[PDB]
Amino acid sequence: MIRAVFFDFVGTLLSVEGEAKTHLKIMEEVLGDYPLNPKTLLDEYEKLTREAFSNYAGKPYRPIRDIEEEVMRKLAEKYGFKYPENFWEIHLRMHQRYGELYPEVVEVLKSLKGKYHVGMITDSDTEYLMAHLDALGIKDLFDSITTSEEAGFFKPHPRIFELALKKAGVKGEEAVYVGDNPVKDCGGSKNLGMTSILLDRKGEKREFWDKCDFIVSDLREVIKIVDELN
Repeated sequence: MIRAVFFDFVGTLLSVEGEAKTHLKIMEEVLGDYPLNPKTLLDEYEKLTREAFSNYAGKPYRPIRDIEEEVMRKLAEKYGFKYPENFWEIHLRMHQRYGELYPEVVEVLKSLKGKYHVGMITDSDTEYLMAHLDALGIKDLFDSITTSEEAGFFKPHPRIFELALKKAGVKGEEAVYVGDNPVKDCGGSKNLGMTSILLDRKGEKREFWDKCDFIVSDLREVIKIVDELN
């Protein structure tokens, strides 16, 4: 029987369309009147941070702040604008103000609360994450929140999942993990015996659906799956 349901954060609860908008605001703030197209800078930032995170998958933890600052310093040098020294402060500020959760998130977390342990498992810098979840108003909807900084490794390393399972007092087989990346999320959670649910809102990752136990396009499908398993 499933006694716990765990969720990834960015791309699973936090809207992808919303972070794009948030990220565009950060770029515009960074640039000011500098004659570089902010959308061009955004596109470059996304790509370079995506590639950087990629190298760290499954490896010991390194502050995400450090990895993103590295990229931004490289881009300022590349385009000739000055790297803002308070970049990370800017980064947090924009996230708190323009972040948007997918429409059904609160409904789903609230419905599972009480029946199941509701947790979050995410590759994140802990302090920043807490400030971010607070601004979004959901920090308190979780029974546990586990980060790569706590575990000391990035998904799909098993230690991050093990720590989340231990905080909740459940074995892997009694837990579900909901994420949006088939290999890091479904692949990583499966190593602990957990049941994986892939969130693919636009059906864009069919090539990898076979890596996951279940695929959903809306988070409200999660409680139906849990009842069905129980």
